[PDB]
Amino acid sequence: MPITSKYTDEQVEKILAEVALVLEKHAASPELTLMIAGNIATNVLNQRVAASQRKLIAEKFAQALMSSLETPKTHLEHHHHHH
Amino acid sequence: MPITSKYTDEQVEKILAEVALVLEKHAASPELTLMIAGNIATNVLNQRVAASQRKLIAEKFAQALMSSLETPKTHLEHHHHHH
Repeated sequence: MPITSKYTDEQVEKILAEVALVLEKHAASPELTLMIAGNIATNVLNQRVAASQRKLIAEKFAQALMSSLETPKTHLEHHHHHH
Repeated sequence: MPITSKYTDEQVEKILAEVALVLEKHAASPELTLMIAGNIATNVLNQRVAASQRKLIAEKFAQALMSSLETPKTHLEHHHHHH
């Protein structure tokens, strides 16, 4: 789903890994971690994203985040080839 | 806003510097940058946050992001002019 710019998938994973490494590198708490993500998006919306895209991409973000909000509620899925 | 943080800004800022450094390091584009933040929040909402605390903390994050979304809010004028 190309709702976001098609960057290299493995690249995204590698970037996430290094970011998570920095979190571990400073023993970042869940709150601190999630607030750090907030700071990231904030800087995007401040000095990086388009003004016109700003509310749309933020809504897209929130909607995606809501649809990525999961729990151990999965019952009879197709395959556990997912993390 | 002093919510969610409570942590030393010295600590937070230096972590942010290293986190953003990884993004600059890999020449992360705006959408990639913000999608990285999304994956971060998602991971937190999966493994780090509590189930009961999940939706609240997610809303908390979104609302904090909306308020950190700094578009031109209410340009002060003294004419009550129409256009």
